[PDB]
Amino acid sequence: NLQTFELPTEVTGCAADISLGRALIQAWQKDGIFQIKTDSEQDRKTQEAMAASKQFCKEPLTFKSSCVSDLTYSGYVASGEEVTAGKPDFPEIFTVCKDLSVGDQRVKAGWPCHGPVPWPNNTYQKSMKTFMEELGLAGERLLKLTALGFELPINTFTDLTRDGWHHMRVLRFPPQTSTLSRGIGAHTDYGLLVIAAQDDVGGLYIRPPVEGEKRNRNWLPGESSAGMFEHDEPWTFVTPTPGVWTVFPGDILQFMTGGQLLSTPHKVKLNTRERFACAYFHEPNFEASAYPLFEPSANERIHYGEHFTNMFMRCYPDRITTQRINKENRLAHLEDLKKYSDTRATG
Ligand SMILES: NC(=[NH2+])NCCC[C@H](N)C(N)=O
Ligand SMILES: O=C(O)CCC(=O)C(=O)O
Ligand SMILES: [Mn+2]
Repeated sequence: NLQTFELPTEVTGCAADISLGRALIQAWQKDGIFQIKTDSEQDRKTQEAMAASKQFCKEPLTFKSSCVSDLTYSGYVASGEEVTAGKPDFPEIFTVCKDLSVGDQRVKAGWPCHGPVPWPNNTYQKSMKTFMEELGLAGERLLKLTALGFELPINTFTDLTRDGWHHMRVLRFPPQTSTLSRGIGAHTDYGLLVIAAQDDVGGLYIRPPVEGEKRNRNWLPGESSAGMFEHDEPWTFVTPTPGVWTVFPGDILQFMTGGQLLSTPHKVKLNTRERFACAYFHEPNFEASAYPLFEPSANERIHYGEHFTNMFMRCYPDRITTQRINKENRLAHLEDLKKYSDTRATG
């Protein structure tokens, strides 16, 4: 039975906010996840996104597959195209990353992963942008509350999310048609928070913290979390519930908190009906470096954009986006922009 919280519209640092932050942390530490109650506008925007997704997925595969970019990972992923732990995943996906035209300086400079979303049409665009604006407001509330719960300055995490690399996976899982029930293999997501919505069908499972269990640090190339614990209990079924979004930590929160929070492992099983879901990632700025909050003498850092880029390359080894990164050596520029950027987001 997951906890459900209603968040205040604004987080100011009053005693109630600090208390709520404590409760959110405790719920993550016990269950790995909690629910936040949605209001009528949050719910309306969620349902309109789900409807736009259903309409897009009915389009011919050739059209859907045309919604791709060799500059950004935004756009369509066919069923069986994404790889997790060396195995194909089943959903068809539309990924929405920061929507930057070729007029944006970062795109002109060839920064990896920067470019325009290949929207299927302008009504889908509007529905997703409106939904993501609402999701971002919730992400910011959550980050202020989390800082307060850890007795940190209220802006500790939001100082890293200005022009944050927020993105979303808009998913349709097919019904199970073969002996394979795997929708998406076990994995952790990459940023600060994951805020997710699902329809009535059901299929998401999450792994709570387990006392004494070692957790891989998925930001390290020798400790990928993909596939870990796939067939070992415990896995908590996330029961579809009207009027909520779920929230769990990603890799950056695990790193920054030194494991006081864990990036929640999760997986999806195919059901007897198709299943629509949306997973939103509230992320640092592409140029931000995460740091350990509770060990100021520690030298380890995560350059967020580098983590994102490495992850998407491992998800999509053969996508035109990955090919162009390799061809133009755009990972090198990612090392360069660490020291010669002009965006003023850092330094
Ligand atoms: N958040 C994503 N882009 N994908 C989530 C699934 C796991 C991913 N294929 C992996 N190997 O980490
Ligand atoms: O299908 C879901 O409910 C979550 C999917 C997910 O974890 C992802 O797309 O990263
Ligand atoms: Mn995920």
